[PDB]
This record gives sequence, C-alpha cells and structure tokens, in this order.
Amino acid sequence: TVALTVPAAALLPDGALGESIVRGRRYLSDTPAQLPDFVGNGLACRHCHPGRDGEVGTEANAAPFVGVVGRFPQYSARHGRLITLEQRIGDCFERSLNGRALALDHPALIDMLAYMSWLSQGVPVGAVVAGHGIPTLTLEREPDGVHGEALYQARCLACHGADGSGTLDADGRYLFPPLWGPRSFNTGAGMNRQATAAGFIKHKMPLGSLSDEEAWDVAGFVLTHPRPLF
Ligand code: HEC
Ligand code: HEC
Ligand SMILES: [S]
Repeated sequence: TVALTVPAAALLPDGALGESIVRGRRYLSDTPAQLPDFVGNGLACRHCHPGRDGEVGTEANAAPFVGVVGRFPQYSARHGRLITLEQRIGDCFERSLNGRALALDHPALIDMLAYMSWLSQGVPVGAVVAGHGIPTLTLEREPDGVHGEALYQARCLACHGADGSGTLDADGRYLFPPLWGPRSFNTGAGMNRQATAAGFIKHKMPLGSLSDEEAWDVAGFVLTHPRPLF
C-alpha cells in the first residue's frame, strides 16, 4: 500500500478544474439538497465517507476516496463485469441514497470525479491506499440484538434517535443521519451487510472504542429494522 494523504485546499488551481473540484466537494457533502432528482433519502455521501476540514472521503477505514480513481475500472460482482468509477458512483446513488444514478456524462458526476481525482493526486495508478474501504468485522457467533438494543440506547440513541431517524440541523441537513426507516439507506447498500456495518461502527462509532462484541451486536440491532427495499 501507499500512505493516505490529503492535498492542500489552498493549492487548488485557478480555472475550470479548480471550480469543478469545489462543486464536487459540495455535491458529496450536501447531496440531497444539491441533487434532489437523484437522491431518494436523507443521506449525503459524507455520512458514510466522512472527512476532516470540510473535505469528504478522507478518513481511513471509512471508505476514503483518496486514491480511488487509480483503482477503476475494476470487476464488480454486482454487475458481473468491469465497471468504471462513474458507474460505481451511480451504484451508491441507487443504493445508499435510495435514488437514481446520474447520466455518465452529467456535469455533477464529472465534478464529483474531479474532486475524487484531486484527492487522489500523486497516488500511482493501480496502487492501493492504506485505509481504503471499510474493513469488515466478523465474529464467530450470531449478533445478539438484545444486547445490541441495550448498547444502542446507551451509546447511540442520543444522536441517531430512539426511532433511528437521526437529528436534523437548522438548515434541514442531517447532523446525525438516519440509521433505519424511510430516510435511511436501502437494502441494496453495502452498509446493510452485517460485517460491513459492524466494521464501520467498530472503527467510527460512537463519533469521536467499542469492543468487537459490542460493535457486532449493535450492528445486529440496527439491521433488524425496516428500510427501503432495493
Ligand atoms: C452507537 C454505537 C452508534 C451507532 C451504532 C452508529 N452511530 Fe453514528 N454518526 C454520527 C455522524 C455525524 C455520522 C455521519 C458520519 C460522520 O461524520 O462520521 C454518523 C454515521 C453513522 C453511520 C453511517 C451513516 C448512516 O446513516 O447509516 C452508522 C451506521 C452509525 N453512525 C451508527 C454521529 C453519532 C453520534 C453523535 C455524537 C453518536 C453518539 C453516534 N453516532 C453513535 C453511533
Ligand atoms: C453508507 C450508507 C454510505 C453512503 C451514504 C454512501 N456510501 Fe459509498 N460506500 C459505502 C460502503 C460501505 C462502501 C464499500 C467500502 C469498501 O470496503 O469498498 C462504499 C464504497 C464507495 C465507493 C468505492 C470505494 C472504493 O474504495 O472502491 C465509491 C466510489 C463510493 N462509495 C461513492 C459514494 C458516493 C459518490 C456517495 C454519495 C452519492 C456514496 N458513496 C454514499 C457506504 C456508503
Ligand atoms: S456507495
């Protein structure tokens, strides 16, 4: 692997590319408001691909976009063939955002690509960045949703809600996003898989330490709930 670094915003180039990168960041951080025709729920890309300092997709083990562009095209078992990054983005509009894929030459899509390419600056094509993806956590027993419910009430509810519906900010964006129900990710999302949810939770939640057993069980509880069908 090569190490994960984030380029400096102050070194963004003047011109069409620089303007595209800035728009891309906003599409990824504020997706439902910026692309209403394509987003079917309350999630922005940043809700599973967080970043520091206003950026999106810069955190190890939370599927960073740093270095993503050099890994496509690649085989997708979902598709049964090689796909491009444009297509991959569409898949998460359809699944995690319960919406519709953008046309493959849509200017918003190209702006998102430009932002991902900027984050990937300096990464050798083909190289794998340390911390890419969301490493799974898998335990050798069933997730205990009773334990999970108790953990949820004690460790998660204050942000994500008794009903899993999250907490809105003053501008109508989710400060703390919905974990289940009609505004959350659909059943086609990667986050709907036990080992992926458990892995994400293990490394990233509660925001700002859970044991493996705790992450596994609370992921189990979260995933017992209804969400939109894909
Ligand atoms: C208690 C252990 C939990 C569990 C099971 C989850 N969270 Fe959170 N969460 C918070 C914020 C701001 C985000 C967005 C991403 C970020 O900026 O880091 C998240 C994201 C999640 C997700 C993915 C998104 C989704 O809607 O599904 C999941 C699965 C998730 N969380 C589970 C904020 C908070 C908190 C506020 C301080 C606390 C506490 C938690 N989360 C705790 C948990
Ligand atoms: C949680 C509900 C998610 C939301 C909202 C979005 N994405 Fe996502 N994404 C998610 C997971 C669990 C994964 C798998 C990580 C792994 O281990 O590979 C992904 C993956 C991607 C990828 C591929 C990354 C790679 O390294 O190959 C891309 C390009 C991607 N996601 C883009 C993306 C965009 C543009 C989103 C807003 C439309 C978005 N995702 C939302 C979980 C979630
Ligand atoms: S995604």
